[PDB]
Amino acid sequence: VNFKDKSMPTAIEKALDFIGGMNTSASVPHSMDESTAKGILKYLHDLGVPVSPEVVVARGEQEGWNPEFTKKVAGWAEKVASGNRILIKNPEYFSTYMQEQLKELVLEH
Repeated sequence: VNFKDKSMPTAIEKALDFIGGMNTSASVPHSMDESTAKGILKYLHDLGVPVSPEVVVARGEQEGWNPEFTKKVAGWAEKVASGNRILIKNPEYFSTYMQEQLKELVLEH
């Protein structure tokens, strides 16, 4: 009994949560959240959902991200939407839990 009729699991917006992170104070020096973000982003692309760089900048302005980070992500989304591929600096950091989390929200959608 949730009472809320139906509702909708915000899968895509929870992906933004991973992109924004739990520490939004970062710009030039990003650690794992550069390549892991790419991993998640390319997973969406693999599912057939190529994100537009616009939605990154737009949501970045809304949630208050750092421009340098947003522009980098926009460059990734650029290539992602264009159908290109990017290099991951640390492939081990793409953990299964994050993937199956998004996957589960899309599944129940």
